[PDB]
Amino acid sequence: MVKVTYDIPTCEDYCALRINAGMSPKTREAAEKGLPNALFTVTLYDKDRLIGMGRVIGDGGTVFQIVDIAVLKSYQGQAYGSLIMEHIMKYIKNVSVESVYVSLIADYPADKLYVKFGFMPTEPDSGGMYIKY
Amino acid sequence: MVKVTYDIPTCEDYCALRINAGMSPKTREAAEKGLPNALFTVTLYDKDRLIGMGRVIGDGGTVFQIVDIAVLKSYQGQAYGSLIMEHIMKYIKNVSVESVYVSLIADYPADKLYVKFGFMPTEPDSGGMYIKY
Repeated sequence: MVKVTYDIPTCEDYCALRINAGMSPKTREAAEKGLPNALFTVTLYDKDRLIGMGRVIGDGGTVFQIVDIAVLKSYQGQAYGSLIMEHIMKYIKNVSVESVYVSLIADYPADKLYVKFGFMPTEPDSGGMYIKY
Repeated sequence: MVKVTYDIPTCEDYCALRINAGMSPKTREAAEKGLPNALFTVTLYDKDRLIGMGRVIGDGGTVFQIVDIAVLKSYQGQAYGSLIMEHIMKYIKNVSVESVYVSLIADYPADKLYVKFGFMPTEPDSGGMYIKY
C-alpha cells in the first residue's frame, strides 16, 4: 500500500533510487544543490521506504522538462511509474497554456510509459544532445 | 559590435525573435508566464534591435536544459549562436558539479553548433520525447 507524497526525498534516498532504477549516478553534492529547486516533486513511499519519484523543471509558461522518473526495480511494471506521471501531468496541466512545450529524455525501455501519456519522440526532426560534468 | 545583456527580454522581443529565427511561435500569454522564470537568459542586441537569445532551465545542481537558442535568420551563420552558447556555458560552469547533466533538443544543422561546446547525441540509447499544447 504505497503512499503518494509531494515531499522532497533525502539526498541518500534520491541517489540510491537512481542507481536502483539503472539511471546515471548523481553525487550527494549535486543532490544537495538540486533537490530543493524543482518546480514540482512527487515521491512514493512504501511505509518509510522511497520506492519511486518524479520531478519537473521549467519556466512555468513556455517550457518544462520532466526529470528523474525512477522506480525501484522490484516495483517496476506494476503501475507506479503511471502513478508518478499522473501527478506530474496534473501539475503541468494546471500551469500549461497554448504553445507550452514539455519534453523529457527517455532511455529506450521507458518509451512505453511515456507513450501512455501522449509523449512522442522528437526524432527524426530533432534529437537529444547532452553533456555530463 | 553587439551588446550582451543578461536582462529579462520583453514579451514582444521574445516572441518576435522566435518567429524571425524560423522557430514555432509562443503565445504572448506563455511568454508572460515563462520569461521571468529561467535560471539564466542571455540576449544580444545590434544597436537597439534584439538579434539573439538563449535560456537555461534547471534545478541548480543535478540537471539543466538549454532552451530557446534563437538567432535572427538574417544574423545566422556568423558566430552569434556561438556567442550565446559561450555565455550559457559560462553560467553552467559556475553552478555545475561532478555528475551535473545538461541536455538540449537539436534539429539538423543546429546540432553542428552544440557539438562545438562538447554536446553529444543521446541517441540511440536515449531519446527526446515531447508534448506540445
